[PDB]
Amino acid sequence: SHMLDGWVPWPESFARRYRAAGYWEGRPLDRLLRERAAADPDRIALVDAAGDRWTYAELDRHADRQAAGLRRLGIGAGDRVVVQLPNTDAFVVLFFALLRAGAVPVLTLPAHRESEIVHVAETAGATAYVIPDVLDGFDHRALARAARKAVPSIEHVLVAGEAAEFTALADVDAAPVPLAEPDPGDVALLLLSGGTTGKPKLIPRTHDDYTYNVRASAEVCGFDSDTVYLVVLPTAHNFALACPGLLGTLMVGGTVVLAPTPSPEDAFELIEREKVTATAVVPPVALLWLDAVEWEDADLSSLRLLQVGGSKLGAEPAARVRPALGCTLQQVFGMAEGLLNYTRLDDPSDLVIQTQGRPLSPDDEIRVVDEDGRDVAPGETGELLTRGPYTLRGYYRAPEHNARTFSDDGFYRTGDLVRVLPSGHLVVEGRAKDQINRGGDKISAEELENHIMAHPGVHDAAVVGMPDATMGERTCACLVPRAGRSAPAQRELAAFLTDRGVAAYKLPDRVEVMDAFPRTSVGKTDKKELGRRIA
Ligand SMILES: Nc1ncnc2c1ncn2[C@@H]1O[C@H](COP(=O)(O)O)[C@@H](O)[C@H]1O
Repeated sequence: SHMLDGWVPWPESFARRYRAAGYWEGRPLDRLLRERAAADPDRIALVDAAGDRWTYAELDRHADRQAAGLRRLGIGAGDRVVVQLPNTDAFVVLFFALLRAGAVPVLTLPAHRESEIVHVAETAGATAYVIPDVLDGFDHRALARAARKAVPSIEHVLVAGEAAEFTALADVDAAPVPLAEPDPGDVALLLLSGGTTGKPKLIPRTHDDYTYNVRASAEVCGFDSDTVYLVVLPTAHNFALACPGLLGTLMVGGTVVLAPTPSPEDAFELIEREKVTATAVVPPVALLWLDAVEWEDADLSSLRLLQVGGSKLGAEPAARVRPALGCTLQQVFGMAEGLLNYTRLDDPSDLVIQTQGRPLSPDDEIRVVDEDGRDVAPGETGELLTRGPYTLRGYYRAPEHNARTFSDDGFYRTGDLVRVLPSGHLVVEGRAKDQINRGGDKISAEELENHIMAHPGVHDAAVVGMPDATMGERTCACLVPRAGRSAPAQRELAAFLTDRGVAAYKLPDRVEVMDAFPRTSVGKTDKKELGRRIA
């Protein structure tokens, strides 16, 4: 029996082993804050970009007051809440307040627009939506009005800022009240996957498996009470939230420092000002920082650990990290779906430069299979399948995609092409999944194609990746025009997609027009050939 339907729990035999092995410790996710504020109440837990800071005891108390305020509004006990917030202290307090109210955060990114928000609010049956007022020039309150129009279940909008006709997140406050703990085997939160189908997909993560994710990652990355972790990626991104991210920093009693952007102007000042020891970035930001140190004067000496993940970091810039930035590189090949691969902090430099790490857990299980689903010879390239104590057995409320994406014995098909080396380290070699990886941002080709084909000058669309030296892939939209009509150019299509509510990172970099698509025998559009036909 579970608070939430729509997800796929682990078979009992596996759950017993993970509990026996100490992975699943039986504590709700919010307890990592409760426990740390009990042991170290006066340590500095969180610093924002303005220099304001909060102790563990202050964070813990404020999460209790906001949880009490959430219950006064009728939000708790299994209700799904879409959270779209920037890297501010407001996100951190709300995350734990939602957990302690019994609500299930549905974490979205500030870049997401109407199509993503409506779909995940509609899938989750969300009853509340948390937004900023204006962020990066965009009024999210307008988006929250469109969302309430399309999703009647949304009864409350909480605004971090000028709430307009909605509720101000700062007024969600009340005298703490006894609140029961959730079952640690229940879903704790729902993450977004970029996905590979026509609609984004929600990832259920339980208290037990997400606490393990955080705890085990913190151990592998050497996170301790002397760690000062700079949150450069969005707080709601799995990498910056839990690998080990801010949750690992708070669990071990370190200091979380929130960066408003990854620009050297913002990040280098915070690293010097707060003596940041660890941070995580995607390869395009790594390249930028590696460049910027030759004209920035900031003292970055306090840096000890640079995690780089989301897409593959090249061997040449990876070798540059110690000379240029004076810190240890750690390559992280992970996914919101679960499996994390880490290079170890004292791995030989050869393996930090050339590989994307090895699995986090002793009980992460790895298969590498060919196109016939058969295991490959050792060291050959094939598709990575994985099963383990923090990898999901199914997406939330997605039974048709679950039937395609997990094997009968519960192996998740990652869609990544890898080699496994004799030491156990993986090298990422490519992708099988139809998803473009644009600087770490994931674009489901089928979702984008459906959006584009809605344009009246478009009959058919095939979205193809293009190699890019600093972003990895860019997005090409290959179009068949609507009969007797002219297909749009790049800027017009971009404006169409933005008004439709498509996130900005999914807008095509290039448009190619053609009368027909290359098809394989079997009849599917040949995207390997499109990659050849187009440029
Ligand atoms: N270090 C890395 N190298 C190459 N690809 C990566 C790496 N980390 C993550 N990915 C890709 O990102 C996907 C999941 O990303 P996300 O769910 O956004 O964390 C994986 O399945 C890989 O395709």
